[PDB]
Amino acid sequence: VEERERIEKQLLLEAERINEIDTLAKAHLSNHFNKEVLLAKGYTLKDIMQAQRRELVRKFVPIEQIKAIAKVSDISHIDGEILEQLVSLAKVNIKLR
Amino acid sequence: LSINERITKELAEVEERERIEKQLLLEAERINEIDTLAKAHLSNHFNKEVLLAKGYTLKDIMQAQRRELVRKFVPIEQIKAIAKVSDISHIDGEILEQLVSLAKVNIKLRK
Amino acid sequence: VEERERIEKQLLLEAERINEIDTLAKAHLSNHFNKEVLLAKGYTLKDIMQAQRRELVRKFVPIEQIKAIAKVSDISHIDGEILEQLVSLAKVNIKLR
Amino acid sequence: LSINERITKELAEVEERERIEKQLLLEAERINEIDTLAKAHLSNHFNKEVLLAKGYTLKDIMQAQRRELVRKFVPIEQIKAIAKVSDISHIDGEILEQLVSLAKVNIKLRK
Amino acid sequence: LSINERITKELAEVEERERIEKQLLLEAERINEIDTLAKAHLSNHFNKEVLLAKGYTLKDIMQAQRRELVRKFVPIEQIKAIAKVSDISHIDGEILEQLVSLAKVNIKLRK
Amino acid sequence: LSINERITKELAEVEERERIEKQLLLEAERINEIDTLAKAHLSNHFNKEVLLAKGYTLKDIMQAQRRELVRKFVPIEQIKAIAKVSDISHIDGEILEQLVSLAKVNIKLRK
Repeated sequence: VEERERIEKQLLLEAERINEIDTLAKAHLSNHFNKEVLLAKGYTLKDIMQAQRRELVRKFVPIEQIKAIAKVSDISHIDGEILEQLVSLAKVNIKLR
Repeated sequence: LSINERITKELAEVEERERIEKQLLLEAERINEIDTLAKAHLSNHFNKEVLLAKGYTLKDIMQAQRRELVRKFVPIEQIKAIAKVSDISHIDGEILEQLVSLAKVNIKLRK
Repeated sequence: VEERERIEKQLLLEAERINEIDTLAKAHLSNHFNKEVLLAKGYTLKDIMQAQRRELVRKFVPIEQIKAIAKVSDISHIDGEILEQLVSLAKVNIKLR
Repeated sequence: LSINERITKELAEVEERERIEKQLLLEAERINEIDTLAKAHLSNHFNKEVLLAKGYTLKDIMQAQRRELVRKFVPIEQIKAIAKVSDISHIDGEILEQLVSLAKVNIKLRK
Repeated sequence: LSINERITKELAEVEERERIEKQLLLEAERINEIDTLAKAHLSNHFNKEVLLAKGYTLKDIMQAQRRELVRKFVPIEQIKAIAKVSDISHIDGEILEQLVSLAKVNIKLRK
Repeated sequence: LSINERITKELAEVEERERIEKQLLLEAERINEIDTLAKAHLSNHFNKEVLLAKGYTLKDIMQAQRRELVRKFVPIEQIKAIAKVSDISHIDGEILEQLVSLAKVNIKLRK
């Protein structure tokens, strides 16, 4: 049952990450990308989170840094470790902002 | 071995040689970019001649210049974000390539 | 895989040599012998590099050294490490120039 | 032709061997300098003549003279710190060259 | 693979791990010596905390402290004759170990 | 054998003797060129008479004269471009021929 306990630990970790991302995105980007309206438009939870992350990058991380770390100007398909780097860069930019 | 096999082998060999040629051009461009960045933004102590005299491989010279450019231009929080850590002691590689693209971005915005 | 690693090392070495040759040839000879226009005219990369080297010899290395060290006045067919000697002499000439 | 340039490479390698001959000559000069150090700072019993009579190789004579000079001039604290060990009996080599350099410095400052 | 081969492989593995452990302990003691020398003989501005904040590797901190200690204690003639040059900026290594040993005994004789 | 075997043998023997004669003429021209160069550009102490009295082979005389001519005319900026090191004390052959050709060019442009 400790396997399920650790699974629940990881669930709590990603839930906290999602909550933090949503809380900062609501105050930073817009309310058009709210979880409720995105779900109504028909996007899965992970798709909503990654779209919010990409918007956070496009807001805080300027497009030059975007293409610098993402190695491609379009964040449409860079998702993964590069996307995590970019969202941490967005966190850094808002920290220094 | 029929004619279709002969032609496809010949074209595959030609395309492989052309791809190797493109790789040579890309590596030449990388060398030019590293030399220009080292001459423009980094100190004379990190020159290829003195590094080779100290006994470092060419790739080691490239990654050392890249790391110095990242530390000079890329702020430490940006490093903690992209590299996911502060220390660039062993971060050399494609993450370092992203970080040096960031360094060139920083010099473009700094000019 | 270390065989392919050393092959890539040799690729890097020749790429660096091509870089040095190009960075001096563009500023020394002309824009007519640019890599793009030569490729459009239809010359392979090795042919382009050897033609540029021969032009470098014809610009810096004097004809007496061409007909004495390389034994032929025409650099059209002398290619090899004799061409290496000629381009080294051209490097010395441009260094003293 | 290809033969001309390959023979050029051959004689360039001969030229490198000539440089090896020069560095051999430089090593011989270092040998005579160590001999002068041994005469100036060590007992007559450690002379090359008596050591050869006892039957020791020339390199053995040089390393014995170097070890004795290090023990005489370089204090044992530096000796221990440098060799990472107190004993010099198995420290012949580049570390020994560094130690005899330190001994030369010690006699220079002593004078 | 016979019994003797098994025993020799096991013994070699054990000895290798023991040597690695000894190397770790030696690095520990080296970190000690750098820390104590920096605290006792060098200014607060060269502390590991502030140097790491400025963004220097641990090895860079160690060699910088060593070079500063050598300049502070070891005289310039001694430097010029040990390292064969006045500048210590490119003498990190075994010769740096020699200069820092000379400083270590210099402070002992100063006391 | 049919007569065609000698139609090639008879001609081969004559051609071999003709090539040997041409080689003898080439050697004579080489000796004449060495004599002229030694008389014109090198000191009297390097004359064939005094060198033979000191007991050196004719080929040794030729290579010594060539080496002295190379050192006198060809500067190090080409000696290290062809032989790759400055001195040619033990170096002669194809690089020596290239260097004496370069020295002939050098004296021609000097005049």
